[PDB]
Amino acid sequence: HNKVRTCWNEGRPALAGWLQLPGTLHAEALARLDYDAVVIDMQHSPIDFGQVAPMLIAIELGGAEPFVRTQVNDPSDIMKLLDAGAYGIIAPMVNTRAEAQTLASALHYSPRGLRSFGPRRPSLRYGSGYLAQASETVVGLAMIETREALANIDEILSVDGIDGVFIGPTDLALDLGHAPLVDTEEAEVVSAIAHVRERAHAAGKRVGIWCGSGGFARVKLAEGFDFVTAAPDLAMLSAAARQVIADARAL
Amino acid sequence: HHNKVRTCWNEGRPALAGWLQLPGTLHAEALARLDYDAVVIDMQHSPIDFGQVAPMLIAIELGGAEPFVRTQVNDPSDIMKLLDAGAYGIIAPMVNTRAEAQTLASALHYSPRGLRSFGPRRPSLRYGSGYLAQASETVVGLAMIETREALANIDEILSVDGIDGVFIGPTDLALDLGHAPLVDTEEAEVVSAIAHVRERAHAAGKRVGIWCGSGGFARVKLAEGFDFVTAAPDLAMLSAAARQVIADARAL
Amino acid sequence: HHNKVRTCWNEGRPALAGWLQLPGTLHAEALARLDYDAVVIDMQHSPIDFGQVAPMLIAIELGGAEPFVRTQVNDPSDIMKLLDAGAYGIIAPMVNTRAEAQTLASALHYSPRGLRSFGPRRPSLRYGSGYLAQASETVVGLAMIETREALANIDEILSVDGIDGVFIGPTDLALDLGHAPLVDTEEAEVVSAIAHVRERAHAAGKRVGIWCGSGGFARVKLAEGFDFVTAAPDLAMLSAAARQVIADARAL
Amino acid sequence: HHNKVRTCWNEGRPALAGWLQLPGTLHAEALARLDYDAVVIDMQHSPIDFGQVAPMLIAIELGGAEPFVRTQVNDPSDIMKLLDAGAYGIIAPMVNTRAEAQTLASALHYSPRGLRSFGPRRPSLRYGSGYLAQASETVVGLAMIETREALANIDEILSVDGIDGVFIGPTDLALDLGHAPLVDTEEAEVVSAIAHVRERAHAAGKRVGIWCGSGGFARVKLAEGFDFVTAAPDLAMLSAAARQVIADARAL
Amino acid sequence: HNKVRTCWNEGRPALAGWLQLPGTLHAEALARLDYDAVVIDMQHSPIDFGQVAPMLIAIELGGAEPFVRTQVNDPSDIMKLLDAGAYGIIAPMVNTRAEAQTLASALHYSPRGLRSFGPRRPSLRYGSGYLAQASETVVGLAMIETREALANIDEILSVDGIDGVFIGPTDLALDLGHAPLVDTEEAEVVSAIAHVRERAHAAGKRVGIWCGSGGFARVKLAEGFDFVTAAPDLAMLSAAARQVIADARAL
Amino acid sequence: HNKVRTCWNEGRPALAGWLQLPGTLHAEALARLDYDAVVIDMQHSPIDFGQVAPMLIAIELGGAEPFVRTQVNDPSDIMKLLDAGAYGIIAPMVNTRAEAQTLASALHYSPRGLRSFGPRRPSLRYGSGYLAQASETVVGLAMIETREALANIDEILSVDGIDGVFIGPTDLALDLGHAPLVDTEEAEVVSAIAHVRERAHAAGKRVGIWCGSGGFARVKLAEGFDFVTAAPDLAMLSAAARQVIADARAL
Ligand SMILES: [K+]
Ligand SMILES: [K+]
Ligand SMILES: [K+]
Ligand SMILES: [K+]
Ligand SMILES: [K+]
Ligand SMILES: [K+]
Ligand SMILES: [Mg+2]
Ligand SMILES: [Mg+2]
Ligand SMILES: [Mg+2]
Ligand SMILES: [Mg+2]
Ligand SMILES: [Mg+2]
Ligand SMILES: [Mg+2]
Repeated sequence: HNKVRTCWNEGRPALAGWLQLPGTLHAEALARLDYDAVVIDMQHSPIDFGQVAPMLIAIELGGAEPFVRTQVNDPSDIMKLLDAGAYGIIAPMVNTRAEAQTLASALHYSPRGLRSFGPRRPSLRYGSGYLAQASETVVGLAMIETREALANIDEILSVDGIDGVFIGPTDLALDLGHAPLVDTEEAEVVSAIAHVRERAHAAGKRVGIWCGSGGFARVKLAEGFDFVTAAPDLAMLSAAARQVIADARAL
Repeated sequence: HHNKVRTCWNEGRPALAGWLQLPGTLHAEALARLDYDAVVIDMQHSPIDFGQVAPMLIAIELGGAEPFVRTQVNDPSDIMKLLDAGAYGIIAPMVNTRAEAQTLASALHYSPRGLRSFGPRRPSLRYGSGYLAQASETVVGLAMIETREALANIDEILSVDGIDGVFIGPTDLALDLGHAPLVDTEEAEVVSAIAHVRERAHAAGKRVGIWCGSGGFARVKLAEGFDFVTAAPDLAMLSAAARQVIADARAL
Repeated sequence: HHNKVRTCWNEGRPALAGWLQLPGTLHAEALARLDYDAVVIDMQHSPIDFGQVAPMLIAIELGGAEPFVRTQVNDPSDIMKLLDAGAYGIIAPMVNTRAEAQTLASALHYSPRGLRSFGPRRPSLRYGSGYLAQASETVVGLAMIETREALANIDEILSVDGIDGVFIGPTDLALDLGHAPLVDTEEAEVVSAIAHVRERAHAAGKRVGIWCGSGGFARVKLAEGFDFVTAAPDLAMLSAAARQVIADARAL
Repeated sequence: HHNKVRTCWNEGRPALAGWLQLPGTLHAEALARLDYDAVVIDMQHSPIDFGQVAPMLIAIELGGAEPFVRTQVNDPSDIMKLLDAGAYGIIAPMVNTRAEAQTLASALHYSPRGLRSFGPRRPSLRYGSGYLAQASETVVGLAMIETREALANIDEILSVDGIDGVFIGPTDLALDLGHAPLVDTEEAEVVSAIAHVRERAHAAGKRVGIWCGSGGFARVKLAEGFDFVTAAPDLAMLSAAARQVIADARAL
Repeated sequence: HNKVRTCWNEGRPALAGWLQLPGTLHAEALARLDYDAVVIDMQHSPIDFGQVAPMLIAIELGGAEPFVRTQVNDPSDIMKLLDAGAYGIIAPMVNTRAEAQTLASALHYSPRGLRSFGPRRPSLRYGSGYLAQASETVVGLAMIETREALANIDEILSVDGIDGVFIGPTDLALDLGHAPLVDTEEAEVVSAIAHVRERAHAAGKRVGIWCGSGGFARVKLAEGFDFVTAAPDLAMLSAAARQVIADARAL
Repeated sequence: HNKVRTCWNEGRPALAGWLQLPGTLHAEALARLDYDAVVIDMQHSPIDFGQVAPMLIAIELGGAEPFVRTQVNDPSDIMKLLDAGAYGIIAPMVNTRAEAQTLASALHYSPRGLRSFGPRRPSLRYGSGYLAQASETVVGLAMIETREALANIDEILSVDGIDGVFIGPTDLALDLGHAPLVDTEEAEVVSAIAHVRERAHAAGKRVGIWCGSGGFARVKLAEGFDFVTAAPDLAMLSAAARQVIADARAL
């Protein structure tokens, strides 16, 4: 019933949207497109809890799995989102095994984790048998965005209770001393990205990546990424508007 | 210290404006910073209420376009509250008669020209001490022409001194004339009606605006001499962009 | 891809609906998931404004009931904005005359049947490409009967083709007829008036709905042949539940 | 269990009220705790919408002043929704004729005295079981006098039984009479008009209120026998205070 | 003037409501019933700071003491709630003495704690003499919800500056390997609950518990609990609606 | 382009407003007065992220630099505010060198700090060359509010990446065992304030202070403070209303 986990169990990757603009209308509209999930970015956006909550509902209604890229790897924040019906969590700046364990701790009820019990919205979706299936209903990915996370990749990938990792390639490029360019060709960054993917797959884990274009996303899917996001709502909208203006003004 | 759309017109040039149906300030500012002279916030065919429009007006102004609003109804008190919150252009629906156009005009001007109530919370901050002496010029007012009746009454509507002109809604006009509600309709009867409105507006010395769903249609409308052209709704542009990103991502 | 209330009616069955005066999405979804065919959001006798109703409509739809709204006033532009936000049933207050019923009908249907403005942001997402061809059937419209005058004019109100029928508000009817504003009033004159409205509605081939404050009163109204029965307000049910929990907790 | 303004009047004393154009509950409560009998929330010349006014009413009540609202328009349904949200005084704009005053009165009283719709969500909590039997007395209603026409029609407006009296807006009156829209205007023709309204109100046994922009002007209006005096807007007081703090901070 | 502390000082327990639904109208309505306090749940609900703030006002107006069960035992979050007029704090997942000390630190101004000074709403309620009485105006309870908290109960109860503990019995049952059933009869959970109560009372501290029914709440009051909550708004409303539907449909 | 840094570079202090009331209208109105910056207080106020976000826009439009005094010295909170267009950060309760380093870490992109990249609003203000100038576009001040911070002042002032310190004199007075009086004359508090200023200036750093009146602010400017705030909106408004009432009532 988690649409991303269904993709994976059926041998296919998932393609997901990425929202930095608050509100329910575009969230539902994009969810109804051929995205398997839609990620709401609570880090690099003005989207707070009050605004994310109805967006989760709208995405679920539209027929994509609602995901959140959180502001921080904080257990209580993550738990509140889970209980509000976030069914995927992408936690930024997971740099060590212990930080990955902190992420895992939030995603599972005791004995596997320490998630606090009060599943307001998942109990409506899944019913009274939710507890037994709860861990499978949520996808959890630790972000790999720093030199330190790269160095600790195998120790992060060893953590039970996380599905895998999600590469933040602009932050990773910046931490490597390069420009935080979307969809970069910088050879060292491209190499590090491929390394993380290879390590994740060798560990039997999933790997995702953030993309700024459909063409780059196609390549990432071909390279074997399990979870590919493309492209941020604001960037797509701004580019579309610039083109409309150029067309109208005959430029 | 000038309405950017009126400045376009004073230079003999049209204005090009954006069109928002998505609430929020971030895309509003981002689009205002583009080569749009104005950005219209649609409070009719959207979920944008007053609470959400208010910060959007601020964001558009900061971004450097003139904040406009297409209201849900031609109601004087709603329009006045928007003016005092820093809407500097008003596009009012269902202006089908001279009297309805007079009702629009009444809201846009202080006495004796109109009956606008006094308390210009935000325009006084933008324009400072010089505001009241130029208040009417700081606002653009356009009556929507979107029905058979408005088309029949176009000359009487255009005779109303206190409106800058009219704003055509082609899809609703098409639907009210018995045709499909197409985006950027080119239904022959609708095309003729639109051409008639443009001709009558310029005969009357008034401005004529038109809603567009694409850059290409906007280009034609600008070439046809329209004074105010909107293109294209944020939601439509975003949905089409996402559909294309998906198609490219999933391509062989 | 169907209005759940109209489906009930097409099967010769009544619809039972919830009634919300508390803003927020969580109880809206929870109650929609119960054996309610619709959930009405009361925008009149509540603090629920447009900003708060919008996400509630989404939550009710997700929960699997038809989202309805009892508006604060029979105003076409307010009603249209709700339709485009995904309200699929409208209950409009103070429909006291045929002309007021025509005003309600005008908002619910695209031309030529009505004058509904085009921009179906959310219904187009729910219904997809097939929307416009079935748009009128996707919405239920009920005129409230809550005054002496509406009672006198019931046949003229029911003659309006573009409304599904009427919705009785017994407490306001009682108050306007000179009686106490009781929840689930059984004041003899009010009982007779309500029976008259039901008979006239069915004589006219129209639907008749009624607001209820309890499950027991709703059961009787269903047995009397009402087509749409609401029971009972979230706030009233919650307050009564809490009072009983307290009494049980503090008992000897 | 009493309207604090009506209690002032029953003691033969005027009421002094605050005036808020800034949304939010914290200053609303803080100002209500001062020696104001009421605090008026301005929903016209402010960005305060229903969503934001609702918690402010609660905060003012907690602070110990009577919550009042100056509405954006004299619309019965808007007024009723505010009453049911715990507005206990209504100041309605643009009451220019007897019929408009009757429209205000209609919203403030249950049948048979008016047509107020029944569902007193918050007044029932404040007043308890005794509410309905005293409902009309719990609310104060004032028709705004802010135009030449209202001035001409003052006696007919004051003849309407279901309003407590009138509320003068001097700046708008000045502007509509052809003068500058000054805060606390003392333009001779305006001064005479205001004196006339006060005299006619007391001749009719009605209450007369007036908006003030300063404590000094309010003091004079109280001395002239006004029954309800507001002073001064939160925004204006705050901006002037900040300007003076800056001047003191930057002084030699 | 804190209505719960008045109950206690007068030899009686307090009975409190429990809100998971945001908004002011039911909050005031329930506060006007015979509840001494109303707890707003910011953990297992969609209630964020923006929505809790007016609810505190509404509860105070209705004549109950406004309490908050916070999302997390975080000092700065708690301080902001205190300054917004939360007059009771129930902090989840207090598992160690040090965590209880962190809770206490937020509830008292220096020298007793480190609460930052800027009491926007308490200064309106209490006036300029607020500082001298501030500690008494707030009730603070550490939640006992885990095996670890049970094990550390005496060390938690030793912390000056907290009034006592509040049992979270569904989380406690789950952490003990049982079902997170409301008002459970499971013998080990029932025993652990009684143990915490006994230890708290022996330490001269207060003990509260969360309940899902009036009948269970009656028993808890009889057993000597000082602070008893019953029952969550959403659960009461859902149950009421199900009964109305069954009655209407003749089922 | 940061108006405060321009003041400093031009040899003048900055005078700033201080908002505890949410909303955009007074924020813009005060920004248009002769304030160089306006600080939004997210600690001792009901202002959450959802309400601060439009206020930043309004202050920038009005022509003052938007600053925020955060609820807590938390890196991810600070980063989200920076990306929403907060161009000054005042972080409360910075008591140790390590806490000051945590503040600095949030204010600078790698390699100087660890700020995560996604500058939604600064990229609109500054354009694609933002990264190279990003550190200069933001002013960062650590608050000195406790005996511990006083004791550690030189170690705090040694931290690269913070501009200096901001004295919270009411909390400081309280932590010293005195009354939390605004603009206090208490000799020990006055001495400690002067000490912090002197140490900051000797270290080549900036020093700010919170004031409750224009007269005290004038003295602070004369004493050499680089960043002086005066006075809180709510306090100014309440005092103004009391005076209007006294005038009206002839008292
Ligand atoms: K989909
Ligand atoms: K522009
Ligand atoms: K259902
Ligand atoms: K008072
Ligand atoms: K009570
Ligand atoms: K300035
Ligand atoms: Mg990143
Ligand atoms: Mg006026
Ligand atoms: Mg239209
Ligand atoms: Mg009614
Ligand atoms: Mg728990
Ligand atoms: Mg401090």
